[PDB]
Amino acid sequence: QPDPCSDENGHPRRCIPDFVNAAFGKDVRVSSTCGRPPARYCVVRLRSCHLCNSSDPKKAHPPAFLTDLNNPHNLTCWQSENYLQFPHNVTLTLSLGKKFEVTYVSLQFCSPRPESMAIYKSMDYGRTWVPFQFYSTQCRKMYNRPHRAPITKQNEQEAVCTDSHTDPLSGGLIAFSTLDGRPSAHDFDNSPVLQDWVTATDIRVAFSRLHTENEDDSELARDSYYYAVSDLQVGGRCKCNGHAARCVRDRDDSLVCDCRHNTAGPECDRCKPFHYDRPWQRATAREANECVACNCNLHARRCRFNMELYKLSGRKSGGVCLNCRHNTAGRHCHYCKEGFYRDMGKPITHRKACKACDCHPVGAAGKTCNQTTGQCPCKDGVTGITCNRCAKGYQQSRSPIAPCIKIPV
Amino acid sequence: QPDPCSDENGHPRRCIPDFVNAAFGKDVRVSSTCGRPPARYCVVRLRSCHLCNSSDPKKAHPPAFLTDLNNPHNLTCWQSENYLQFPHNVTLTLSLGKKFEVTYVSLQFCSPRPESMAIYKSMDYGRTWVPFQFYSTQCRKMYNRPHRAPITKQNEQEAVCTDSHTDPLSGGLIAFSTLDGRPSAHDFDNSPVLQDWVTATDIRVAFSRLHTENEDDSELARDSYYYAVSDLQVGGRCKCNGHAARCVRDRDDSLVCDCRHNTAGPECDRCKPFHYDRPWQRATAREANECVACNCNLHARRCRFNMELYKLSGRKSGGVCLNCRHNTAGRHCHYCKEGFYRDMGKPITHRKACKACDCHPVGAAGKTCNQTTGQCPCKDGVTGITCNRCAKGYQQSRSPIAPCIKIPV
Ligand SMILES: *[C@@H]1O[C@H](CO[C@@H]2O[C@@H](C)[C@@H](O)[C@@H](O)[C@@H]2O)[C@@H](O[C@@H]2O[C@H](CO)[C@@H](O)[C@H](O)[C@H]2NC(C)=O)[C@H](O)[C@H]1NC(C)=O
Ligand SMILES: *[C@@H]1O[C@H](CO[C@@H]2O[C@@H](C)[C@@H](O)[C@@H](O)[C@@H]2O)[C@@H](O[C@@H]2O[C@H](CO)[C@@H](O)[C@H](O)[C@H]2NC(C)=O)[C@H](O)[C@H]1NC(C)=O
Ligand SMILES: *[C@@H]1O[C@H](CO)[C@@H](O[C@@H]2O[C@H](CO)[C@@H](O)[C@H](O)[C@H]2NC(C)=O)[C@H](O)[C@H]1NC(C)=O
Ligand SMILES: *[C@@H]1O[C@H](CO)[C@@H](O[C@@H]2O[C@H](CO)[C@@H](O)[C@H](O)[C@H]2NC(C)=O)[C@H](O)[C@H]1NC(C)=O
Ligand SMILES: *[C@@H]1O[C@H](CO)[C@@H](O)[C@H](O)[C@H]1NC(C)=O
Ligand SMILES: *[C@@H]1O[C@H](CO)[C@@H](O)[C@H](O)[C@H]1NC(C)=O
Ligand SMILES: [Sm+3]
Ligand SMILES: [Sm+3]
Ligand SMILES: [Sm+3]
Ligand SMILES: [Sm+3]
Ligand SMILES: [Sm+3]
Ligand SMILES: [Sm+3]
Ligand SMILES: [Sm+3]
Ligand SMILES: [Sm+3]
Repeated sequence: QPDPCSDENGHPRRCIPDFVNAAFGKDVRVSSTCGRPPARYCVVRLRSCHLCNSSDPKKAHPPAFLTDLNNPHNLTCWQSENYLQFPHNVTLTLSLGKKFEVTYVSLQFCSPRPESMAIYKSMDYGRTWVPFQFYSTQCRKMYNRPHRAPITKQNEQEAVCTDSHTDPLSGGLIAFSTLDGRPSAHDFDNSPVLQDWVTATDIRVAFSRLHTENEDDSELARDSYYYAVSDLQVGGRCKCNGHAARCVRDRDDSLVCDCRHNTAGPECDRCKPFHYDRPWQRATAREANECVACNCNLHARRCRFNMELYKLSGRKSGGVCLNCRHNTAGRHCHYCKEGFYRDMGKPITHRKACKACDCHPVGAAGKTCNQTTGQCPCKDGVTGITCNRCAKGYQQSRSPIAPCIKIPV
Repeated sequence: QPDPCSDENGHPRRCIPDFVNAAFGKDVRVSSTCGRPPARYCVVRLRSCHLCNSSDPKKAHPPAFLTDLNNPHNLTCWQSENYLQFPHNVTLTLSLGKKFEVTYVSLQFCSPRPESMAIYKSMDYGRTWVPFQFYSTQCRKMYNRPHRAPITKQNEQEAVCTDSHTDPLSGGLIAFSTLDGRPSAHDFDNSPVLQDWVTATDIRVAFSRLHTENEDDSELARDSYYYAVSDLQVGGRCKCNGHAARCVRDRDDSLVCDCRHNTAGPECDRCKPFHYDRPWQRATAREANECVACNCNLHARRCRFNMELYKLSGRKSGGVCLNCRHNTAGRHCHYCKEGFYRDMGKPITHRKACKACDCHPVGAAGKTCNQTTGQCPCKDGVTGITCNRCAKGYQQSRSPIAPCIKIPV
C-alpha cells in the first residue's frame, strides 16, 4: 500500500482518492417526511395500506433511511408526507461540504418512480444551484426543456430532459451518469469543461409530479400520493486535481485534500509557498504537473512567478526571487551585488559567498571591485586584487598619488 | 649675434652676461673727500704742494673721479681728506644692487699705496660685510690675521692677509683676484663654495694705515697724510647661474637677470611656475639644467615636484599635478576617474576624453564603468558596452530583473 502520489524512485505520480458513494452515511435534508403526525398510506386489486408513525420506530420512514445500508432483505426506505397536491416539488438536498467529481447520482424507490423529477448541484456550498439532469414525459411543459436534446461538443454542460425514467410501480431505480452522452468523455483527464461539469459541493434532487381521472378526475389526492426512496447514491471522488491521495478532516472538521506535489488549497488548486517556478496545472495521467520550487541560492525567503519568463524559456522555468538578502542580487540571487565580488572559495549557496571591497586606498584607482573576481582598478604600477602591492620592476614610493614607480635599467 | 641661451636646434645652452667692470660709471660712497673746506696737500727733495678745492672744479678730487675713464694722459683722481690720524680707516663703498660673480677688485693710486687696507663684500645688500682680502705688513697687529695663511681645500673661503702690496710712492696699483690661490678653481663651474665666495651685492675697501719719526716721531700728521685713487674696478659678471644672457632693469629699476631656461627669480635661482618636473640645478657647461614642465595632459593649472619621485626614476622626472579638472586623475591626470571611462575616440589631451557612465539600468548589473573601456557589468544575457542590448540567442523580456532570456533549441 505505498504512496500513490510518490512514483517509484520517489518521483511524482498523479494520485486521486478512492472512489466512493459520497452520500453514504451522511445526513440528507428532505422537505417532507411521513410520520408526523402518524398517518396511513395505501400502497397500490392492490390496496394493502400500512401505518407511517414517525415516533413508532418500527413504523417510521425518516430521511436517515435514504442513505443507510440497503440489502433487498429487511430493506429500509424513507417516505415523503402524503396527500401531495399537484404544484408540489419534494426535495432531497445533500451537502458534502467539499468539491467532488461525481460520476453518477442514483435513487431506488419503494414507491412508483416520479413522472417528473430533476437533479441539481451546488458548486458554491449551497447558495446557488444548477440543472444537472431532468426526467419527465412532458419536458417542455414541466421543466421547459427540449425532450432528448442533443449534446454538441459545445453546449455539453447541458442538463437534458428525457423520458428514460418512464418504462416500475412496485419500485425500481433511476440513475444519472454525468459523463455519459458527452462527446468529450473520451479524454476527460484533459477536458476543462467536463472537469467542471462533474463538480459539486451539494446535490439536490426534486420530484415534482407523481405517476397517477379514470376513477375521479385530476384534482384532489388520496392515500397513495407520496414518494418513497430506499437508497440514494452519489458516486464520485474527492476533487483533488490529482495532487492528493485522499481527503481528510482539517483543523475544525473542514474536510479537505491532503495535498501533495507541493500544492496547497482545499482542492490542491494552486502551488505551495515558494514553489512558483512553474504554473499550477492540474495533474493529468501523463505529467504529474507538480509545483517546482524556484531557486534563490538560499538568499531569499519569498519568491514570485512570471509567465512571460516561463513562456520565454522552453516552458521550463519562470520563477523569480525577492529581496536577495546576503548582498546577492539577480533573478536567482545568482550574482554578487555591486560593491561586492563572488568569494570564489565559498560556494554560491553559502551565506558569505559575497565578499566586500576593502580595496587599497592608495594602490587602486577606484572603490568598486569586479563583481566576480574582486580585482580593483590598479594604478599604473600596482598589482594585486586589492592593488595592495607594487608590480615587480617597480619601487614603492611614499606618495599616495603614485607609489610603485618604474625602475629603469 | 644669436641667442646664447638657445643652442643650435633651438635647444638649451648655458648663458652668462658679458664680463664687465661693474664699478664703472657707478656712484661710489667715500667716507672722506678733500676740498671741503679747500686745503693744500703736499705731494712728496720732493715738496710741490697743490690745492684741493671741492668747489673749484679744476682743483677738486671728488669720488666721481674714482670710476670715470682713466687714461694716463689727463688722468683723474679722487683724494681723501688730509691730516689723517692713526686710528683712521678710510672707506670706499660700492653698491651694485644685484648679486655678482666678481673675479677681481683693483685700485690704482695717485698717492702712495696704503700700508694697511682691507677688501670686504656684502652678500646681503649692505647690512653685513665679509672679509674678502687683507693687505698689511703687520698682519697680526692690524687685522689680527696670520700672514700669508695657506688655503686648504677646506677653509678656502678664507680672507688672507699679505705683504704683497708692499713693494710705489708716486702711485701704482694693487689688485685682488678672488679665485687665485684657491685649490678648487680648477672646476669652479661645479664648485658650490667658490661660486658662493665670488658673490657680492656691495663691495667695500677700507684703507686703515698710511705709508709714513726720523723727522719727528709718530704722532701728529702733516700735509701729506691722505689717500688718492684714480681708477677703481670690480671685474665680474652678473650672477645669473648660467640661465640668462644679460641683466636688465626690471619694473622700477631693480636690475635683474633676464631669466631663460624656464627659470625665474632675480638670480634665475629657481624654476618657473608649472615647470617643476626637474629640480633647479645651476647650469654647468655640460648640462644646461633647464626647468622642464611637468605634464598634466591639459587637466591641471598648478603642479608640484617630489624629490623621491625624481630619485625613484633614473633622476628623470618628478613632477606631479594638482586638482585634475576634466574628470581626470592620476599623477599626470593620465587616467579617467572612477565613474567615467576613457573616451577612446578623443585623445587624452582633449577636454572630453573622459566620458560618463550612462549605463543601462535594467541591462547592466552595476553603475560603474571600466575606467578604460567603459564596459558595464552585464547581466547574464545582455551584451553591449551599456549592456543595452540582448546577446544573440536571447530574447528580450519585459522584466527589469532579467531581460534577454535564453532561447533553447
Ligand atoms: C420546484 O422548484 C422550483 C424552485 O426551486 C426551489 O424550490 C424549493 C424546493 C426551494 O428549494 C426554493 O429555494 C427553490 O426556488 C419551483 O418554482 C420556482 O421557485 C420560485 C421561488 O423563488 C418561484 O417564484 C417560481 O415559481 C420558480 N422560479 C423559477 C426561477 O423558476 C417549483 O415549484 C418547482 N419547479 C418545477 C419545475 O415544477
Ligand atoms: C676700520 O673698521 C672697523 C669697523 O669697520 C667699519 O668701520 C666704519 C668704516 C663703518 O663702516 C662701521 O660701520 C664698521 O664697523 C673699525 O673698528 C671696528 O668698529 C666697531 C664699530 O662698531 C668698533 O666698536 C670696534 O673697534 C671694531 N669692531 C670690530 C668687530 O672689530 C676700525 O676703526 C678699523 N679697523 C681696523 C682693523 O683698523
Ligand atoms: C569584470 O571583469 C570582466 C572580465 O575582464 C569584464 O568583462 C570582460 O571584459 C573583457 C575585456 O577584455 C572581455 O574580453 C570579456 O569578454 C568580458 N567578459 C564578460 C563581460 O563576461 C567585466 O566588465 C568586469 N565587470 C566588473 C563589474 O568589473
Ligand atoms: C577593467 O577591465 C580590465 C580588463 O579586463 C581589468 O583588468 C584586467 O582583468 C583581466 C581579467 O581576466 C586580467 O586578465 C588583466 O590582466 C587585467 N588587466 C589590467 C589590470 O590591466 C580591470 O580590473 C577593470 N577595471 C575597471 C575599473 O573596471
Ligand atoms: C405513534 O407512536 C408513538 C410512540 O409509541 C405514540 O406516542 C403514538 O400514539 C403513535 N401514534 C399512533 C397514531 O399510533
Ligand atoms: C674754492 O673755489 C670756490 C669757487 O671758485 C670759491 O668760492 C672759493 O673761494 C675757493 N676757495 C679757495 C680757498 O680758493
Ligand atoms: Sm516513472
Ligand atoms: Sm486505495
Ligand atoms: Sm435504506
Ligand atoms: Sm372512480
Ligand atoms: Sm648641441
Ligand atoms: Sm656678447
Ligand atoms: Sm679717474
Ligand atoms: Sm725731523
